[PDB]
Amino acid sequence: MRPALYFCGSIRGGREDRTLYERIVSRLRRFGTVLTEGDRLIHEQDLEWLQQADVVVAEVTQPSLGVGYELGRAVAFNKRILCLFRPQSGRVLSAMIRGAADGSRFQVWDYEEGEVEALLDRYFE
Amino acid sequence: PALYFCGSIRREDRTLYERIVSRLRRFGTVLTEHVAGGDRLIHEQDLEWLQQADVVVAEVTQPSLGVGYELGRAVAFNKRILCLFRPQSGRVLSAMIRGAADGSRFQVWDYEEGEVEALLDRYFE
Ligand SMILES: O=C(O)c1ccc2c(c1)CN(Cc1csc(N3C[C@@H]4C[C@@H](CN(c5ccccc5)C4)C3)n1)CC2
Ligand SMILES: O=C(O)c1ccc2c(c1)CN(Cc1csc(N3C[C@@H]4C[C@@H](CN(c5ccccc5)C4)C3)n1)CC2
Ligand SMILES: [Cl-]
Repeated sequence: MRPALYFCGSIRGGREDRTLYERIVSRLRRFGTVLTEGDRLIHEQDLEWLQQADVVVAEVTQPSLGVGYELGRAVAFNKRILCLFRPQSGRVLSAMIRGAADGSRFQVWDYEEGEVEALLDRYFE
Repeated sequence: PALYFCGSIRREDRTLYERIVSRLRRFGTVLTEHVAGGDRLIHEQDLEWLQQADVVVAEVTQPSLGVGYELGRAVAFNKRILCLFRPQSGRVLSAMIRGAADGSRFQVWDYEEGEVEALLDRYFE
């Protein structure tokens, strides 16, 4: 059985954010199966993918109620979670996400655009 | 009835949060106005307020990982939730929040700034 990996990022992410999302998702395929590969239907199916994940990887650089909501549901589902944040964006990460980290099943890793594949190789090995 | 309020930590939204809290005081104790690193302290205090609440009121106009996270945790705790969104902002509310609504235990209400007080009366009576 392959590990089930759930990726989440903002639907409002820009061109830079979306290039990094594709780079994270491409690298995730090496370590397991990426589950993703009206509004009520999106909510229900997203929660079903999330419930079936072994690991949740969230890119939390861009503020998002949807990503935050997925992280809150993921914690209550007892999921192992890795949050990836780019301090080069000029933003400060929400105290709720940074404060949810416990250094083990909820980690928040700051990163520079260039090292994302190397940080993902390290986390998943 | 113990009431929990949340809004984005990131002007016109900040004065609205004060009016919302003042109006909620008329219906019950607002837990969120009464009082490991700093982020973890904010997370833990916020979760203590959230677990003690009977009703969760969230201002969801500004995209926020923190507000979304609180809403995710609130749903999992089976809390009664009211989300307030201002369509005048020009934003499209996240599908995760709009899709979480069931018209009963979780409701999302579009409102106009001047009429927020009336909407809270209609909900709490
Ligand atoms: O920001 C919001 O308010 C929001 C609202 C709804 C959802 C999310 C975020 C994220 N959820 C998890 C998820 C799965 S794949 C993924 N990304 C991130 C970006 C780009 C691309 C496709 N995404 C997507 C996929 C399906 C439905 C909607 C958006 C959005 C890859 N994110 C899905 C539902
Ligand atoms: O958007 C974020 O990433 C974010 C990060 C952290 C928290 C929130 C949001 C919201 N939580 C709920 C809460 C309680 S009183 C409240 N509001 C909303 C605004 C203005 C004012 C003071 N707030 C506040 C109060 C205590 C601690 C921190 C911020 C923030 C009144 N919101 C608290 C923690
Ligand atoms: Cl946690």
